[PDB]
Amino acid sequence: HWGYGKHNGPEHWHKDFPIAKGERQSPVDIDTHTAKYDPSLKPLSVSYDQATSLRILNNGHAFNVEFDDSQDKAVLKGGPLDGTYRLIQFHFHWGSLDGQGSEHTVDKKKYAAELHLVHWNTKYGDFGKAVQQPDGLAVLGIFLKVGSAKPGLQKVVDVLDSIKTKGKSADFTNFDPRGLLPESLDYWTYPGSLTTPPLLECVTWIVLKEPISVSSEQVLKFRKLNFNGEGEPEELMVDNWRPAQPLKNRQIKASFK
Repeated sequence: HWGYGKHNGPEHWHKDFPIAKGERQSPVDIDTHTAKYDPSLKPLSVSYDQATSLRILNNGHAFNVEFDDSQDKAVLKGGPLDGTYRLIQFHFHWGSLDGQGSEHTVDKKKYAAELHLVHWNTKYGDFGKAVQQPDGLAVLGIFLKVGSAKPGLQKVVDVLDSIKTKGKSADFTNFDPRGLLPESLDYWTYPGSLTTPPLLECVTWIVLKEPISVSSEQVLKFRKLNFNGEGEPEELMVDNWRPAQPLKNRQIKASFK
């Protein structure tokens, strides 16, 4: 099955998921000189005060922080979006070294990691229905650079030792995702896809301009996770990013001048 190695990584995914070669794949390189300012775009509304995290999971690719999405508790609206999108999970992509790890790039610059906050359009009732629609998901993408520690990340880092290997989960209640956001909500937006199989072309991407800072020690803990299951040969969970895909017939729009 799919992964990030030489024999199962991104260049192979098209054989089981032919949309990998589709017209609206993600991630992409954001060329800052050609993204146009769109004064028609709104400020993004991120309303995470009532978010209810439940659990953290090592799914063998990354780890997922899961939320209760059975009510409008943690929602994204505004920006480029019509209607209301409910938070279901967040996860990260990261590198073996600080010079790689992000999925999106900015003028070909790779960040050390990228955080994806995944939200589904409430008009489709559930996540599984949403991913079948071109406007089903909104993903907030946030770059990570290595510098100062991010205090709001430490609770996640703390728990990783308990979910080392594929299939392990742990209770992860009362975690506040607001502590993962940068100061500014300036963004770029474009239509794309999930960045892991099944690569469905159901996402409005909202990529924040301002990265967050995390410490080297925080990142290093991500790189101690394992892609393998318990008692199998150790293969460090690093370099779990898909490279940039062709932009094709798309425009990237900027919320800011």
